[PDB]
Amino acid sequence: EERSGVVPCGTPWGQWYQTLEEVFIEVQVPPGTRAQDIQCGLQSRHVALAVGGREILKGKLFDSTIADEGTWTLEDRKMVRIVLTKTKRDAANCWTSLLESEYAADPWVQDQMQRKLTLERFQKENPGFDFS
Amino acid sequence: FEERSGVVPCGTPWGQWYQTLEEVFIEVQVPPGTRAQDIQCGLQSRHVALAVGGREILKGKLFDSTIADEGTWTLEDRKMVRIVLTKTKRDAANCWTSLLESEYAADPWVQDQMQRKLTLERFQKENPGFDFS
Repeated sequence: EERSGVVPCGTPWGQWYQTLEEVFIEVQVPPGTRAQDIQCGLQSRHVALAVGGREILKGKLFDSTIADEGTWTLEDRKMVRIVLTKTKRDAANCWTSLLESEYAADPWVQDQMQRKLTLERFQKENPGFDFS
Repeated sequence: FEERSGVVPCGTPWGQWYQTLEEVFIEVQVPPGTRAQDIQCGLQSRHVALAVGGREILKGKLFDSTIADEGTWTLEDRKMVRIVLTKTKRDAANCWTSLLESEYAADPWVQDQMQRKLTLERFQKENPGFDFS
């Protein structure tokens, strides 16, 4: 719910995203991973994570962080993922809520979702252009 | 989640949903001991229903119509390590363009989405009296 409108960057092991104040790194691990199987060092400008001895992520951070405040936690995140195919699939078929009268996006999240769909359509209609 | 770049979620009490031009995605957190056998899920053109271990989690009329025979549900193990870092510099102008100095960069559009959310977060913080819904 604090989740609404957060923009992730996908990576091979998960994703990261940010807020004005923090940077979030979500790393998928095997389902039998235990807290005891994690080695994670968080320094002002560097991070390192190894799971069951296998290095997953290690390097120099894009910018500096306050080392003492860094946290890591192992979370159980089992989920049912449902994927539906829209009958109508134009950028103007941007759903503003999941159900008719529930799970509405606030106006800003609606704007973000519309923008992404406009961009998807633009990229589809202009396959020749490079967007990176 | 590399197709996940720039997908914009709406959080809910049980998880989140999001969309693309063609599909709608519903991610529902379930207890870690949940098994496929514990799931009852009906996906109709304009209605959905999900119950886990006999407990109804989601049920209602969809915002718009979907192609019923193409709807899918899958149970996924999603254990994760979540790391939270505190930026030394916390202005909307300290929008990170990659996670590491030379790796995990956002493409230009995702960078723009990220910057827009930070500008907005900042706008909301500097104007607490305005209602943003």
